[PDB]
Amino acid sequence: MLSAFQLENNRLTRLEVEESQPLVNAVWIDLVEPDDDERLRVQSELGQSLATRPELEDIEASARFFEDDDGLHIHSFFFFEDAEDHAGNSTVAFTIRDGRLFTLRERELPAFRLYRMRARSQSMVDGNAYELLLDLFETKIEQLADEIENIYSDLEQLSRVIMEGHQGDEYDEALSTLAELEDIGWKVRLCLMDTQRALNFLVRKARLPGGQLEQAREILRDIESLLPHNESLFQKVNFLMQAAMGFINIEQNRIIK
Amino acid sequence: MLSAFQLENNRLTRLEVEESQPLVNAVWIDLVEPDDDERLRVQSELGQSLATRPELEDIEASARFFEDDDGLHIHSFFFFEDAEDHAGNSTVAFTIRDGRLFTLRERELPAFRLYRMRARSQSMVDGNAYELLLDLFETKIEQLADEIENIYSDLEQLSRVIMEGHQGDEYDEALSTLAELEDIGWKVRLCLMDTQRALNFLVRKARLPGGQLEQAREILRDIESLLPHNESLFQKVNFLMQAAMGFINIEQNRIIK
Amino acid sequence: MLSAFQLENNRLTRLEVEESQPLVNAVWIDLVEPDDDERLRVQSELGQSLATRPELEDIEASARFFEDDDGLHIHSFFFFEDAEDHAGNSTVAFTIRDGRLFTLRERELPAFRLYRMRARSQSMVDGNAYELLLDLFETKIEQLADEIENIYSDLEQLSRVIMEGHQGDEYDEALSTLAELEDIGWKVRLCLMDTQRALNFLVRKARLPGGQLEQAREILRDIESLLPHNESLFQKVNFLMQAAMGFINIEQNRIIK
Amino acid sequence: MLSAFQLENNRLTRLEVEESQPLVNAVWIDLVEPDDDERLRVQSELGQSLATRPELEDIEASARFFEDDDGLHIHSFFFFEDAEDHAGNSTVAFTIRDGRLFTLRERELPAFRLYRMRARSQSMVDGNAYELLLDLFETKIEQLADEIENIYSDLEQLSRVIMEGHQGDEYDEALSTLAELEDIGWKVRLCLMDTQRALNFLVRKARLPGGQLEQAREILRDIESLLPHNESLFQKVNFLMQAAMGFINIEQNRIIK
Amino acid sequence: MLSAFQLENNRLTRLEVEESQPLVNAVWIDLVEPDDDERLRVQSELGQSLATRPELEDIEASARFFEDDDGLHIHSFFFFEDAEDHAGNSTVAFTIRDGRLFTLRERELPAFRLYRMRARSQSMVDGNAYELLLDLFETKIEQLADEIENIYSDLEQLSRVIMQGDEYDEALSTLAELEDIGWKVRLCLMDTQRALNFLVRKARLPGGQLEQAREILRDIESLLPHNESLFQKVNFLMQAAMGFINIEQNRIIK
Ligand SMILES: [Mg+2]
Ligand SMILES: [Mg+2]
Ligand SMILES: [Mg+2]
Ligand SMILES: [Mg+2]
Ligand SMILES: [Mg+2]
Ligand SMILES: [Mg+2]
Repeated sequence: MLSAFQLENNRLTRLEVEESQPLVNAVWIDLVEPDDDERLRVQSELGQSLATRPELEDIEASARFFEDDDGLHIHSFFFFEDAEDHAGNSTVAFTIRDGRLFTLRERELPAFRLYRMRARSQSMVDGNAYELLLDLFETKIEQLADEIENIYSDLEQLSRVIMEGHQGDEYDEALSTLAELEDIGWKVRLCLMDTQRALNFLVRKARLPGGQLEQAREILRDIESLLPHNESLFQKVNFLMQAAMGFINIEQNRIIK
Repeated sequence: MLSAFQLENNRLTRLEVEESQPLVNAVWIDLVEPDDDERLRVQSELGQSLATRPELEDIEASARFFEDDDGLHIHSFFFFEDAEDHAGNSTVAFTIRDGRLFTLRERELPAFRLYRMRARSQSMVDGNAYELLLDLFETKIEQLADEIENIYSDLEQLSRVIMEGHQGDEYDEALSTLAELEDIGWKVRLCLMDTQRALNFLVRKARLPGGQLEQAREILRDIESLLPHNESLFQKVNFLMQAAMGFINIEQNRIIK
Repeated sequence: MLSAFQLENNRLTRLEVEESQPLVNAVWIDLVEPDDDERLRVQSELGQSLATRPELEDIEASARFFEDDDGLHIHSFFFFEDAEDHAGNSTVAFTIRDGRLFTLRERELPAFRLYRMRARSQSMVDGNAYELLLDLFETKIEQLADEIENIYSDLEQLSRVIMEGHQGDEYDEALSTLAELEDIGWKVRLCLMDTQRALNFLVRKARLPGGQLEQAREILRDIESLLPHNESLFQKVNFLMQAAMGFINIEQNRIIK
Repeated sequence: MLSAFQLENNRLTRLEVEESQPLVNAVWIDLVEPDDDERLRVQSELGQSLATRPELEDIEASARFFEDDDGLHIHSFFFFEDAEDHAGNSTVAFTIRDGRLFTLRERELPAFRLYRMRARSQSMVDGNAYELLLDLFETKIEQLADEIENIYSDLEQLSRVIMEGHQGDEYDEALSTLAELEDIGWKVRLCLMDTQRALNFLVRKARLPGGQLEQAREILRDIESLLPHNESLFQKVNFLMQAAMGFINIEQNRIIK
Repeated sequence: MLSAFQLENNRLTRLEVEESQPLVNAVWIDLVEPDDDERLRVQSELGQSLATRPELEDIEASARFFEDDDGLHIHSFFFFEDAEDHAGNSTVAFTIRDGRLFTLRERELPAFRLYRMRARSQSMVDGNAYELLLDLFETKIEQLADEIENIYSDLEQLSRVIMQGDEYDEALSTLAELEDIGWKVRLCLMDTQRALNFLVRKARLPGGQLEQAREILRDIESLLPHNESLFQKVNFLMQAAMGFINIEQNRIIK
């Protein structure tokens, strides 16, 4: 799946690619699960080699944040929910070269789907690959903050089930919920920590235009403010786990009598 | 619910608003669950758009602490107890523009009720929106310190109940109490951490008059001194939880014999 | 209970007060649970208002370490054991004004009782309110170190009971002891952390004579050296708790067979 | 087992040693479980004493990272899996002297086997003992990152077994798996922490050619980026352990009824 | 028990003290559980008052690392095993005054026995009280590292045991014994670290000694993390075992 976009008065406009062949006009090429036809197309029409599937699995800093003849690379985790409502992080490879952004990903993602909806009716400022990459990160952070906001309200409800329920039915269900919330928080944190590394890397490496620099700093400031929330949930979740076991042991004593 | 206040020799005096229409004389406009009539009134009489309900839910730094054409914004958690004695944090949107403070909130709050009682018979110093915002924060911290002081004495009593035990139904009751105290501490900490971000933001952003700057620093110094107390209570609470489970297991062994 | 002391060749000498009325000659006035007669006496004979009972309950920094027209104030936790051998921390309000020290406290305290015994036959160096305040702190630290030393030996003995006992009688008793030791350590730590704040405050605030400054630094160095011991005991205590539960579960399995 | 290598246009080429005796041409001598014949050979043909078996067991810094008349020594843990699929760390003694690298090890190791396979068809840059040592470390890190990547996917699967399963068969198996994953992470961390010390030592000690210095820094940057992942897995593992016990206690209550 | 040593070409040689009375020639006086005769002897023959029994119990920095008219004092924990193989830390009072080292201790200790064995047949470098004190510390650290090395291999074996029986009472006991050793090893390290930081700032240590002290500090910095790593493992194993016991209990009930 190849989509391509070009700039028209600081507005991202979707190029037609199946028909209008010239990719050279694009500022952003976005690949989703691309076949070897789409990869070869990008290879010949632009200069661009793209990361292979197994190289997006690598977690080492030097494998994720680096510069080479193929440009500036940032591999970042993006958060999503699979078909059965289970959280995950999918790695996305960002590459910037000759003022163009390339995004390569294994799947559809809510930050991208959201950015693209908005991009249809919203001007960029400086209008360049770096602003665009940071815009995708801004959107990612906005969505992680929503996730956290939801863990809070779910944990609030679940806290009351744990104080007020005693049946076994309500309690199997409670530990499962707790475990699902821990997992989301955990994945959210991986997502934040990685974005944070990525942004620190760019601040030191790219000659980011000054408008971009402030933007990146704003994003770093948001991450600094969400991480503590993450840690706060893990304390609550662990405490609730402990309390439940307490209630189960008390119940068991009742039963034995 | 719209209340408005004005200054008379550095004393906050309540304006009559249902009758005396001129709001322009007010230094502080305080809205509680305002209908669209009250919002429109503020909009036309002063320049002021106010945050919507869903924007007070956003927890990201950039959504809470920011400057724009509508002024300087600080969204801060305030602590309260709902009808059934369950702790919570309610977000309050502070806005300062043209030397006036606007507070927008979802509910009545004890810090506000307390500040207002005192404001009746107590002079301000410099007499301005920034002092006023910091006064509300001073008051908030004073109350969070009281909360913590109370968790201490409650935990002290509950500690003794747990050493006797010697179980039914003194022990169901003991874990419930523990769990209520953990939750208050937890919510107190969120409240402190957020006030701390807000105050760090203001120290860097507003041209705070020097009298205000010291005031802000004093409040930050207090938060620095309360956070450790918070962390201390979690250690105790977690240990007590562990001990109780110990006593329950010992009891269970007795029963089985 | 009002006692007063005066200096005679750098020696603190108890000046009889029921008879010899002139309090002006005293360097140190020490009140324990003073009635309104003793408070009024200090108020009229010296310039001195004294903190009320509820103000000694406040735990925020600005309520404990501050300067005002009534002088320099330090409120510090002191460690003690109540009638039923339960550890506690009692707040003592220190005030220095016009070269005189005022101590106000709710109860007898072992540091004070000890300092006073020694003061009968021991010269001070510079002979002033600040030295005197730091001497009381030195004594406090000496006693907290003794507490910790004792938690170690008690925990050593209890460690052996936990490996070698199996009866239920010996194990109720073991968890209780553990819980008692955790509580002492916990209260010791609060006592240290607070003294540490107090001393940091003085180092920056009072024009401490240079002999006093070194003294304060020595005390801070001691606290830096006791805090780690405190943290070490919590690890042990927690581990022992876990082991005991292990033994109880093993025992329970034996019983069921 | 003695292997030796020499440089030919920055390409490591395996010398024949059973036949072609001259070892003086080698840049790298690699010993695996060497007999006293192979040790004596290295001793006489080059100047080189080699660490004894018990000296590779010493874990203090001064025993692992040091310079002496026999050259520059680095003893580093390398990760492996024994015959029964149990993780372990084997110490390898690196020595550099007169532009030659000596590696002494107790066993075959996957980093070495991998480096050697690649070395057959891949040019070095500067072509020296220090580059070579850092290449082996680069390889080691690449493999530790693979390990961590695998703990993640295994923990992902195991997380779902723990939420969905009730049978005892699936749960014995689940704790065992958890315990195996904890042990790998644990050993991976020891391996990283030690490599980190080693590289910090070299950065301060060897006159590393500038191309090597950047290489070492790149490796340090990767370790800084993997350690947090390690800590993240322990939190998950510990939580899952707790949850499982919860489910077992719930099951036990069912059984008793 | 009074032993005394003197220097002969940078070699520590044991003086005869029951017979050859002159103590003034000694560089190192080592007392173990000394009676008031041996204390008075040191008091009169040299200038030296020695710490009392209860003052070696004090754990406050100011009670352990300090300078006064009786010289430079360092009280440090040393690791040992009592008669029933139970780990402990015994405080040793080091005092340096007029180029002489005094050690006062409650008991025999393996670092001291080891140092003395070696001191027979091994030259010192600069040959002074400060080198001698640091040599005793070097030896102490060498032994703590051995302890940790052993907790590792024991924990490795015990890990496998933990993956019906009488084997499980035994396993928790072993775990608890290993936790205790690690714990005591840490106390020993943390204290030595405080002592060495104190000396670096306080004594006019000759430059050869300064590097020596820094080497020792570097070793401690490298052992402490190992200590913390073992507690994580030990705590986890404890948790796992309880898991297995609960699973077993469920089997039984069925
Ligand atoms: Mg890889
Ligand atoms: Mg949102
Ligand atoms: Mg636990
Ligand atoms: Mg208060
Ligand atoms: Mg050794
Ligand atoms: Mg003492």
